[PDB]
Amino acid sequence: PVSRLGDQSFKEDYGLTYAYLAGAMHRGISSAEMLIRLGKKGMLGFFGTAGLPIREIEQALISIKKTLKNGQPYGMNLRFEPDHQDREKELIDLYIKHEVRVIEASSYFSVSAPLIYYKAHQLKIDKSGRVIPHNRIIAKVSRPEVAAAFLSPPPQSIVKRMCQHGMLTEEQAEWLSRIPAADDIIIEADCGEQSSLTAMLPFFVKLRDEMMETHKYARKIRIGAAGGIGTPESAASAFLMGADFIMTGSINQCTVEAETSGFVKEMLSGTGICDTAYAPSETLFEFGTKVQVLKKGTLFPVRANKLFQIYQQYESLSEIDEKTKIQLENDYFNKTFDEIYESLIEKQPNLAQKAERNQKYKMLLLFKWYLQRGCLLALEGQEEQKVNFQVHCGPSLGAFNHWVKGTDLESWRNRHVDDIGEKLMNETESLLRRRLDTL
Amino acid sequence: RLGDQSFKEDYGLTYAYLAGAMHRGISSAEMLIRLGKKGMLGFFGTAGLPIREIEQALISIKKTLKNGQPYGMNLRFEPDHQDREKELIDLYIKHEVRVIEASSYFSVSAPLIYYKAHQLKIDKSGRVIPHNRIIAKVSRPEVAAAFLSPPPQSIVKRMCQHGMLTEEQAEWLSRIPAADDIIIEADCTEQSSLTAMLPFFVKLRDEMMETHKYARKIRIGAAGGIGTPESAASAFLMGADFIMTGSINQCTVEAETSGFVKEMLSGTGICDTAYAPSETLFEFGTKVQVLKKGTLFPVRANKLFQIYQQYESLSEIDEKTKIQLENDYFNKTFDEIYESLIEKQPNLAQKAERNQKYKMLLLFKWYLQRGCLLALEGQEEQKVNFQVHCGPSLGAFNHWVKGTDLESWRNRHVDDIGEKLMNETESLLRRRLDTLF
Ligand SMILES: Cc1cc2nc3c(=O)[nH]c(=O)nc-3n(C[C@H](O)[C@H](O)[C@H](O)COP(=O)(O)O)c2cc1C
Ligand SMILES: Cc1cc2nc3c(=O)[nH]c(=O)nc-3n(C[C@H](O)[C@H](O)[C@H](O)COP(=O)(O)O)c2cc1C
Repeated sequence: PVSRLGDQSFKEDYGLTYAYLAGAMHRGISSAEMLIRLGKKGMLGFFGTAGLPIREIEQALISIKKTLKNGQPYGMNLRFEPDHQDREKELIDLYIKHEVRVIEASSYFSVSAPLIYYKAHQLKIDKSGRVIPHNRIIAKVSRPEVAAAFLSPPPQSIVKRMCQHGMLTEEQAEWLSRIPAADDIIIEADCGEQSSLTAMLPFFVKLRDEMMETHKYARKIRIGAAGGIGTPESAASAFLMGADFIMTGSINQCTVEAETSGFVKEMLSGTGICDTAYAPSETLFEFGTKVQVLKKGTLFPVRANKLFQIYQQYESLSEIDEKTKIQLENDYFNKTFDEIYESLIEKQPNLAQKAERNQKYKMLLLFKWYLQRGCLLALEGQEEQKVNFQVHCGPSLGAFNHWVKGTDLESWRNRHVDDIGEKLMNETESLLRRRLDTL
Repeated sequence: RLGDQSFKEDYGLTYAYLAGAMHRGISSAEMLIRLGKKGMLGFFGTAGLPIREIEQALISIKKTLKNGQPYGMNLRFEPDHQDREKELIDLYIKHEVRVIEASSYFSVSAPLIYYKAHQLKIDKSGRVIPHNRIIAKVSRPEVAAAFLSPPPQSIVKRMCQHGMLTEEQAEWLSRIPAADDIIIEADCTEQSSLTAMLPFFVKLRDEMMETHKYARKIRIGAAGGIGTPESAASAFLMGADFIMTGSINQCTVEAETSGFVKEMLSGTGICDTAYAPSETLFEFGTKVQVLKKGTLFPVRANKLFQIYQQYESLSEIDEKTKIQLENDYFNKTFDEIYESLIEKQPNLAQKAERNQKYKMLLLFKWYLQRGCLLALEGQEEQKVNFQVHCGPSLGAFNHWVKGTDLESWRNRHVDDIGEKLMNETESLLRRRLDTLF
């Protein structure tokens, strides 16, 4: 029960017993059951909203609220998508409707009006003249300028715009300028971008300290650490560099709680440190955005990377040589270009106006569907098409597996998300105490 | 004071701090000299240099370091050219080099076994005492396993049949590991994470220790990402017996690289590096971390790899893109640059007319070589094509030294930056015991 790792103030404000968060996994892989189990142990999970329709997100919220009815910690992810700010306002209104008091903001480059509106809800000032937030944000960042934005107060450009539209009140807009754009930050390194936490984490920790003496807020902003945390040594290293809390993703996919196919959870059980690869990202494909995926038992990383090299080498979709055109339609997708396009015009016929106009966009959405298809096939059951499975994963799982090798935890069916976190947290504190003295 | 006590004694160090090699002599003789006087171990950058420049550097270091001061030599592995390896080990034995940094090896080789065998002996107590030592630089489990395990008896038995080893040296070599020590290298040419890798290799060393039961313990080093007191503190906390630093050392008075590059390097940040294709194993998608701030080299080098996988022939490149390579990337035509590579070897030009892929492969490999040479040169304004190897560690170091007099590369001395790094790492570990608890 000791749990002396991380910042004491962070645990109080979020209602935790351990300064341990479990990051989101898309399409509900970070399930309602996952959060429920973390909430009962005083740990903070984030529901995987990305990809899901509002129907499934709304259902997951009420499901959690009726089990977690004693102030237990739970949160929701909110992934930034550029042209879909219509859904951002909907999700924040839904989060305010279902009393979600913490969100994980990811893929943001700047703070937005819906994020400002979220923090503003039930915002108030105490008798002492200090701004007390009701709803909190933990921005997951990988770059200095983004971290800087979220550590700095919200842009007046947006706060003033919001008052003209009645979304904020002058009392709220003044209180928002006296607090950071996000309540806390997470530094992401090798998530399932590709920079090391060892070179990054000391910088962001100093940047937080710089922003603290500059803006002079009431309470401290806490810096989290994510990407590569799968063992007591990994977490101990993060905490030693100055992390106020830790965060894990890759491990949590290999548990009873996570919503992914059982074969995938079994493939995940036997992965090693060198069984991952950098594939192109679905959301920001054309810009060379990478995604770390599973390599053991799947051709998806090679096949996905091959689709990117052809997008850059050819401008039109029809300019692909006959020799290579046939292999994509037969074994990658298992469907021709025209029948794939016929299904994609069915949903959103609007985009077809752009596909007819621009031959690059026509090509782009076809290859983006291979990445979607791969993710969906991994989530499905009773399917022996493991060659196209896209399973987001990092070396941290491989490191975790190696650490648990020999114990009863080798099988995923004995891995409970709360007990793996509890063990990780307790061995980390045991190692720190030990290693520091054994100098 | 920090690290493994036995490692410092066997290599004659005051600090368990090594400085990795930097190709084409960038890890200069002067650097090794300055590190040797502070009780730190530097490895001379032999890669790319001809034997005359390596031989000259050796005698230069011996003329200055004769008080048993620590210095070593790098040795990379090239399968196409084994004679270069043989000659270098004979040169290292000629000039009394007692420690070597083995890189890009997948298996221990006859020249490495011959190196450890020189002046090898057994004490009165019946324990094998090595004269010449190897520190293998590995990034993979199977390679680390090989070097932790004793030398393959088949290479050792074949070496006896050719008179390279004796009957008693061959027995002594089987009772000791293939390399005296290991360095786990991550991120720096690989995509590996020191946080996920280091705990494994430390356990693998322990497994190999109880298995083979050698006399003396094998020490595990840590390289890739160490540019600050908390990076090193993290490595030492994960079980590193010593740490190694490369990117930071390139930005010091002692390193042999152009002053403009040292100025470029002084202002780099954590996000100012990029993964470009490697000179060696280019076709296989092997990556190399390079400088991004001020150079177009990472983009231009990566574009050449896309062109190689796209087409089959060098002449099949469309006219629009064919012209920009011959004028912006380099200042020679495809036929003209082929003439530049006549001097090195005519027999490889035979294979080029035979295979049209090999023809374009060696052309794109020269862009990478040209980029490296242009960075080393002075009076340079060809910054656009400079290939400067670097990692986020330099950016992290710069941010740590921001505000102090060490901000300029002229105020930075390789021994004092290492001394400070190690002094503050010690301080950080000791003080955080009281801080977090
Ligand atoms: C299956 C999977 C799905 C993920 N999906 C998302 C996502 O939708 N949103 C997000 O913010 N992070 C996502 N992540 C990243 C994690 O939340 C976490 O920050 C990261 O994996 C930490 O790195 P680690 O895996 O090395 O511990 C995902 C990770 C995995 C393994
Ligand atoms: C300029 C430069 C050149 C390098 N050349 C070599 C080389 O020839 N051989 C080698 O084994 N390592 C080489 N390295 C790797 C370093 O010796 C070292 O392993 C590593 O860079 C340490 O990590 P750091 O870059 O994060 O400080 C090079 C690194 C740099 C910065």
